Amino acid sequence: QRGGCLQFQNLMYRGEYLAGYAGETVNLRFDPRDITTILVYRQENNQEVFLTRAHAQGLETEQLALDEAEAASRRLRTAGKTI
DNA sequence: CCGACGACAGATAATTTGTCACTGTACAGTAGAATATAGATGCGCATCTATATAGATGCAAATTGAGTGGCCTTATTAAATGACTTCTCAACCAGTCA
Repeated sequence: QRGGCLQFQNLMYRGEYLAGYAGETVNLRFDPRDITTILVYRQENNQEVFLTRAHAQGLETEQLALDEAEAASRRLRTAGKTI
């Protein structure tokens, strides 16, 4: 998205050098223990090329695990269904 | 004895439904409006028509005044009245008488 943003687990990620690829599709890889930095790849002829690191925005400093981001999302969905 | 088909039971992905996360896209002053036409209706102005004449003229009775034409006893006498005409109208000398 414009400015080099990606959306993963309802968080917004800003790529370090990603803004030249706005409107392009990319693929991405993450360690479930810490999703605060995500690794973005261009898909190509039978091969993925590493493009940038990307960082989570608007979250707390403490490192965010994948299950914790699901937890925040399902708690928020439960409030929406309640209200 | 060997092979094929049906009953009953058991396990399984396709189908449908639900939930969840990421996303393309509209919100951005804006199509009711412009421009022909036919077709019917109404007001105005002209262009006839048909009726209505009173004045003038011709004519034909109806007197109306003004003409014209046709038909008629007469002679004597007398009186009366009214007229006309004619004629006439000297002057002194000579012879008686109381």
